[PDB]
Amino acid sequence: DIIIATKNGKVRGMNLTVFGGTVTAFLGIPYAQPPLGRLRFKKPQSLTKWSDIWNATKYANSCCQNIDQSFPGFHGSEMWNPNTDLSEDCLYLNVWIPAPKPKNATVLIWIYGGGFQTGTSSLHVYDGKFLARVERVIVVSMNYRVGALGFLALPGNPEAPGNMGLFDQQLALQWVQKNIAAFGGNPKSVTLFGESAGAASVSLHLLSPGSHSLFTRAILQSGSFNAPWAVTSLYEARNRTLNLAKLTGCSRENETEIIKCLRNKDPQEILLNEAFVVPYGTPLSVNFGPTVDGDFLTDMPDILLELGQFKKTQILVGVNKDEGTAFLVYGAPGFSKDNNSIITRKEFQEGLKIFFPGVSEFGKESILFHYTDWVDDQRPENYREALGDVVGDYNFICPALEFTKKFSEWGNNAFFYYFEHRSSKLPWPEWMGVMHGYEIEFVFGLPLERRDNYTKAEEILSRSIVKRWANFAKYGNPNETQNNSTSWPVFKSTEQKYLTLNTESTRIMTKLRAQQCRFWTSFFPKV
Amino acid sequence: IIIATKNGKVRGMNLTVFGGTVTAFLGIPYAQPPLGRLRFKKPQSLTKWSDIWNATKYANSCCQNIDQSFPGFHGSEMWNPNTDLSEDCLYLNVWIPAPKPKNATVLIWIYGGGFQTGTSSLHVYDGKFLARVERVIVVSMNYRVGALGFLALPGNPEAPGNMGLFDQQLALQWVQKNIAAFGGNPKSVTLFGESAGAASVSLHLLSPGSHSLFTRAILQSGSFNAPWAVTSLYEARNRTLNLAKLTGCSRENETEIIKCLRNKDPQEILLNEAFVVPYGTPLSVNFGPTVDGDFLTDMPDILLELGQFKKTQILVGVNKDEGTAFLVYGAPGFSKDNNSIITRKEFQEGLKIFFPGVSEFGKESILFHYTDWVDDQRPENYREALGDVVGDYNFICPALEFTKKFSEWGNNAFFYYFEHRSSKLPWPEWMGVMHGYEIEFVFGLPLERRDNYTKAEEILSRSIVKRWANFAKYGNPNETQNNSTSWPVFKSTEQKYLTLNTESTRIMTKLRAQQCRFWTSFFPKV
Ligand SMILES: *[C@@H]1O[C@H](CO[C@@H]2O[C@@H](C)[C@@H](O)[C@@H](O)[C@@H]2O)[C@@H](O[C@@H]2O[C@H](CO)[C@@H](O)[C@H](O)[C@H]2NC(C)=O)[C@H](O)[C@H]1NC(C)=O
Ligand SMILES: *[C@@H]1O[C@H](CO[C@H]2O[C@@H](C)[C@@H](O)[C@@H](O)[C@@H]2O)[C@@H](O[C@@H]2O[C@H](CO)[C@@H](O)[C@H](O)[C@H]2NC(C)=O)[C@H](O)[C@H]1NC(C)=O
Ligand SMILES: *[C@@H]1O[C@H](CO[C@H]2O[C@@H](C)[C@@H](O)[C@@H](O)[C@@H]2O)[C@@H](O[C@@H]2O[C@H](CO)[C@@H](O)[C@H](O)[C@H]2NC(C)=O)[C@H](O)[C@H]1NC(C)=O
Ligand SMILES: *[C@@H]1O[C@H](CO[C@H]2O[C@@H](C)[C@@H](O)[C@@H](O)[C@@H]2O)[C@@H](O[C@@H]2O[C@H](CO)[C@@H](O)[C@H](O)[C@H]2NC(C)=O)[C@H](O)[C@H]1NC(C)=O
Ligand SMILES: *[C@@H]1O[C@H](CO[C@H]2O[C@@H](C)[C@@H](O)[C@@H](O)[C@@H]2O)[C@@H](O[C@@H]2O[C@H](CO)[C@@H](O)[C@H](O)[C@H]2NC(C)=O)[C@H](O)[C@H]1NC(C)=O
Ligand SMILES: *[C@@H]1O[C@H](CO)[C@@H](O[C@@H]2O[C@H](CO)[C@@H](O)[C@H](O)[C@H]2NC(C)=O)[C@H](O)[C@H]1NC(C)=O
Ligand SMILES: *[C@@H]1O[C@H](CO)[C@@H](O[C@H]2O[C@H](CO)[C@@H](O)[C@H](O)[C@H]2NC(C)=O)[C@H](O)[C@H]1NC(C)=O
Ligand SMILES: *[C@H]1O[C@H](CO)[C@@H](O[C@@H]2O[C@H](CO)[C@@H](O)[C@H](O)[C@H]2NC(C)=O)[C@H](O)[C@H]1NC(C)=O
Ligand SMILES: *[C@@H]1O[C@H](CO[C@@H]2O[C@@H](C)[C@@H](O)[C@@H](O)[C@@H]2O)[C@@H](O)[C@H](O)[C@H]1NC(C)=O
Ligand SMILES: *[C@@H]1O[C@H](CO)[C@@H](O)[C@H](O)[C@H]1NC(C)=O
Ligand SMILES: *[C@@H]1O[C@H](CO)[C@@H](O)[C@H](O)[C@H]1NC(C)=O
Ligand SMILES: *[C@@H]1O[C@H](CO)[C@@H](O)[C@H](O)[C@H]1NC(C)=O
Ligand SMILES: *[C@@H]1O[C@H](CO)[C@@H](O)[C@H](O)[C@H]1NC(C)=O
Ligand SMILES: *[C@H]1O[C@H](CO)[C@@H](O)[C@H](O)[C@H]1NC(C)=O
Ligand SMILES: *[C@H]1O[C@H](CO)[C@@H](O)[C@H](O)[C@H]1NC(C)=O
Ligand SMILES: [Cl-]
Ligand SMILES: [Cl-]
Ligand SMILES: [Cl-]
Ligand SMILES: [Cl-]
Ligand SMILES: [Cl-]
Repeated sequence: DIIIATKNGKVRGMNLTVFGGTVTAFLGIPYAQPPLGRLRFKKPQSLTKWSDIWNATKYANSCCQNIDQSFPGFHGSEMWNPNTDLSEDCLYLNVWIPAPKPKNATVLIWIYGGGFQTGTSSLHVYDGKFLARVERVIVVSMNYRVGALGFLALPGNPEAPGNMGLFDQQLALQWVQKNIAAFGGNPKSVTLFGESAGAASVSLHLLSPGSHSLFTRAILQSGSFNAPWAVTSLYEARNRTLNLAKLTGCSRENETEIIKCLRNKDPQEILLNEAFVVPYGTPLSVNFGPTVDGDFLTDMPDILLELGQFKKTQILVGVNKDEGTAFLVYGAPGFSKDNNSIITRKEFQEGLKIFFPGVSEFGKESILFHYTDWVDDQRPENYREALGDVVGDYNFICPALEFTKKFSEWGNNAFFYYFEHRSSKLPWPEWMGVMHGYEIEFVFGLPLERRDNYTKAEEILSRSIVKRWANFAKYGNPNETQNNSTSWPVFKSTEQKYLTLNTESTRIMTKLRAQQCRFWTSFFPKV
Repeated sequence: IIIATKNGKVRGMNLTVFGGTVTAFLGIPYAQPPLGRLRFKKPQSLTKWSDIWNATKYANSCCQNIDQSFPGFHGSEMWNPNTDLSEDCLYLNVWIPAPKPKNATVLIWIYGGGFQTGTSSLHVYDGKFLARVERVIVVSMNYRVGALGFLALPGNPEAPGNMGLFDQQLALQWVQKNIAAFGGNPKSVTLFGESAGAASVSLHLLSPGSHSLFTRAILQSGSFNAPWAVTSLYEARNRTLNLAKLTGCSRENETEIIKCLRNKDPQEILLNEAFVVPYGTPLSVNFGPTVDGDFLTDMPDILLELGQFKKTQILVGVNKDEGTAFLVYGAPGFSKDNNSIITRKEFQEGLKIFFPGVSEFGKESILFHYTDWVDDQRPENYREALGDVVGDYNFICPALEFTKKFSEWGNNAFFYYFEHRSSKLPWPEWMGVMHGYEIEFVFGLPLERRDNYTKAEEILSRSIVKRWANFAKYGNPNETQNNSTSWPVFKSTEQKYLTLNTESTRIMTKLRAQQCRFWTSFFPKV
């Protein structure tokens, strides 16, 4: 029998067959009291011992969230939708241990993304069994409250203070500290990693002192807190909370009466009103997300970073080549996943209105000008690809580069990557390229399964990315081998060297899209 | 020796140039003196004189303000007039090879000076070397500048505008009716000029009255589509009424304003021209060409797009550092006597001086486009960016635009880019290859070996002198020497041009295209 004794009771696990070996899996371990009833909108309360044996034998419920039904039956959009039942009772975590049991393994802890409104740790592409089997690490993931139930903010009021989902994550990190040694893990070798809003979450754990003692190193894939979508200002969050009360019939005089009212609404009557709390919303609007709660985050994050008040440790950071294209099919005129999406100069200007609703006409013109210095003005696809780059540069690439730059200047080793490979099984059209979220299966080893119709070069790439990630976790260095391997050099603010990742040639390059990012760092804020 | 003009007889003189002889006629009158009741009117054709005119000395230069910013400094005073000033100034010069030629091509020079200054008798416009070395006839003329040449009340023949342009046209007319008596071919005539003279040349390409008076055109550092080249009818009227206010000539109708301005001492007109525009820059053109309904029937850019101009070959070019000259006449931190290192805040202050009507957003976009440094460390970055802003906007990018549009009508265009800094240049090294300092090479001054030029400068000057004369004679700026690079036509697709310098003359494409894309496709939207 597969049984491990946690400090909240015993828990029973499960054996998995992975590449002629065994991976012991505990799926759905609870880490907090279910945020039901009077605990709705509050920080996670710690758990009390249970008598029996908890059966960590299946994935648990995913936290309440709206679903993406833009393309029913499409694997491209539905692979991100939750694959378990939805419930407010969702604060569970999973653990993958290599077999035979290790004596002191390094732990990788995964924070999924989803714009702080969607996501779940039980998706097929976050399966930690391959990492555990191939690299001998313990892999941990946790479900955390998303949407208004996770990030509703009446700042200073304990009944709904903001950043609950971030505290959800942090309490899972407290569990790993208190419990992972019992499974074979080293609490002193813990690496957080995550993608998109999960990468923004990872970078926020670097700033928050409460998290500092709970992990060793960080990996940020396609996200960081200085992204334009990551953090809501103190009082914009409160004003979206009030608009939600009004939208549900919960506008009261004192705040505790608003929260008391919101607690009697059904989850689905809250979810159906979240989209409306912001007046003109981009396809990248974070309705309810992190805020300066004065508890998890004591100041706006850009200030803490500039003043050097953050955890001093090594970071691995990177972005994909076409981060932006995924968002053009969700509201830009002339874009479909089913045609080649060739657009015109005015269809471009209307695309910019969708993504920059508050920017002036002079500002929207300067953007268009910076992205229209064609190398071949005969190329029809010019405007289709220019708009994807604008969305990609402004929202993901340039902030991640600027975060790495600023972080590197305080004396800790940073590494930057450019993921350039398109999946051979990607369900989306060609014109979208190396999309947001499509390095994850390569990081989690899914191409190592040959039963899965992957190309041999993709297995070699995935095997290489898996080794580099797990080595960065163990040693603070993302090396593959000492010989027959490109040395991945440190990102330094002068040279700004990064490593590209693809099947043809992994190269050391410099100053990724500097001419583009110079626009967003040095001209766009002045507009 | 004496030659018979259709209006009288003129006596010349013999010049010994490089062992040979050049026959010069300096100071032939081509129009009645625009005095008293002819002030502000178009030039009137001249009456015959019975005796002999002695065209043996440079004539009076037209009334104009003098640059006295740097007293005793050759770099500025070499552009000041070197004959006495007077409204009696409509004379011209003629240089002829010796022995007398047969049917020689004529090069007619039109000087610049912002339509405010200039004379044909400057040392750097000496046509004796051009005649000796290439056996061409060289003609230059004086034309009225300032308000005395370009005061405009549109529709009124007492002050119609463009009077200085008609001065030039009447000199071109003189050449058609007299250059044969001298040995020249009236049907082989090439206009060339620099700056305001180049812009003037390009305006003769548009005006129908001038079409039959020349064959080809050379445009050095200037063209009519430059921001400084043409005053709109509105600002021309606002500047004419301001001048009357400043001289006590504010009247109720136009005819009386002109009667009053005709009785003002020339210095009282000259010394008020500076105050007619409130927000001026070092490139301000107080009184210049306008849409007069006569010399220009429409706005020049409209004429250009529509193809209503003289179709012929053109030779067009610019220098590398066109903008520097103007940075020492207003921009803060700049001086001819130090290295003029400036800061980002001082760069923002220079922009305000050259773009006084532009929003802070627009001035920000200029700044941003010119600060993508190749080397972030070099302290000369902002000094080089400002002179590049002034040069690109005012000279380089208009001249490229002109050549593209002109050539698209089936005309052979040739574009050059002058990169040589004169070893004798009196201005500091940071100003580089300044506006106006290719003229010595076009006119053959470095061919005088007793002059402190370098050997390479003599070689370079001979190449340009040859290419220029060949373009006039044949329509192709080829050089006869075997080792010379072949000069291709400028066309809209490939946009090929020829660099000029001592080292090696290359052939390049799309000159400064990245900078000029700002000035054509984004700046008119701020
Ligand atoms: C705070 O937010 C309010 C939002 O009021 C709105 O009402 C909600 C119920 C929801 O329907 C939102 O989409 C609405 O925008 C801002 O209010 C603005 O001014 C009036 C006031 O009600 C509103 O009708 C306008 O639509 C809002 N303006 C815009 C441009 O949408 C308010 O400005 C925000 N800030 C502050 C300080 O209160
Ligand atoms: C050593 O192994 C290489 C594989 O490794 C490459 O891996 C990249 C991540 C990067 O670090 C790079 O510097 C490094 O060279 C083998 O080379 C490959 O060889 C096969 C043929 O067997 C080719 O089909 C592959 O395209 C090629 N991959 C390349 C060049 O990236 C090779 O087995 C071995 N080479 C030597 C010299 O020992
Ligand atoms: C332009 O105006 C001049 C003069 O303007 C005169 O207008 C009058 C109303 C009056 O206020 C007077 O003080 C002012 O000077 C005209 O010349 C004038 O012609 C009239 C004959 O009709 C004479 O009686 C005036 O003495 C004479 N004035 C002068 C100064 O000579 C002129 O005719 C007029 N022309 C046009 C086209 O408007
Ligand atoms: C058209 O001309 C008017 C008249 O302006 C004055 O400017 C002085 C320097 C001087 O030449 C004087 O003789 C002349 O009267 C211009 O008007 C001025 O505009 C500025 C704003 O830029 C105001 O501050 C002034 O008060 C105003 N003056 C007057 C008398 O109204 C006007 O700007 C000009 N327009 C154009 C497009 O050139
Ligand atoms: C070519 O240069 C010589 C002298 O070379 C330079 O020497 C410098 C110290 C300075 O004097 C500078 O002016 C000069 O250019 C010129 O010869 C001298 O010119 C001055 C007047 O400018 C006469 O007074 C001298 O007698 C004369 N000869 C000397 C000093 O030996 C010469 O004029 C010049 N040529 C041209 C065309 O500029
Ligand atoms: C990757 O690089 C690290 C160095 O950053 C290597 O680390 C050492 O690893 C061994 C275990 O094999 C330890 O016993 C040492 O104490 C480590 N030293 C340091 C300074 O980190 C690691 O072995 C390398 N891995 C590969 C596959 O080359
Ligand atoms: C697991 O590895 C850690 C080291 O990461 C071991 O801890 C020791 O070394 C730490 C730093 O290198 C220090 O904290 C201590 O020296 C020590 N840790 C203690 C005393 O808690 C840890 O013992 C290992 N556990 C095993 C091998 O079972
Ligand atoms: C799960 O699989 C593991 C390994 O495949 C089983 O446990 C091991 O079984 C092997 C062979 O029977 C023994 O040599 C090891 O000593 C066992 N390890 C431990 C820790 O017991 C285990 O029986 C399987 N679980 C089941 C069948 O429930
Ligand atoms: C967990 O499941 C228990 C029964 O499952 C089984 O019995 C044990 C002894 C093992 O043999 C296991 O493989 C079987 O599947 C329940 O009795 C128990 O109540 C469950 N736990 C909870 C918390 O409900
Ligand atoms: C130069 O001088 C005389 C002067 O009459 C002129 O006619 C002739 O061209 C020249 N003399 C020669 C060439 O002997
Ligand atoms: C014409 O020029 C000659 C040349 O010296 C001179 O002798 C003669 O007096 C001049 N005639 C005039 C000025 O009438
Ligand atoms: C030269 O002059 C003659 C004189 O009649 C004229 O016919 C001819 O057209 C002119 N041009 C050339 C190129 O000969
Ligand atoms: C250059 O000289 C000018 C005028 O004397 C002065 O205003 C400027 O500050 C000086 N700059 C430098 C760098 O010497
Ligand atoms: C494809 O998407 C929609 C049609 O469903 C349309 O708006 C768009 O123009 C199409 N693209 C084409 C025809 O290129
Ligand atoms: C250039 O001059 C004319 C014009 O084409 C021509 O007769 C001559 O052969 C050309 N010479 C060279 C070297 O191109
Ligand atoms: Cl996602
Ligand atoms: Cl395509
Ligand atoms: Cl000049
Ligand atoms: Cl003007
Ligand atoms: Cl007078």
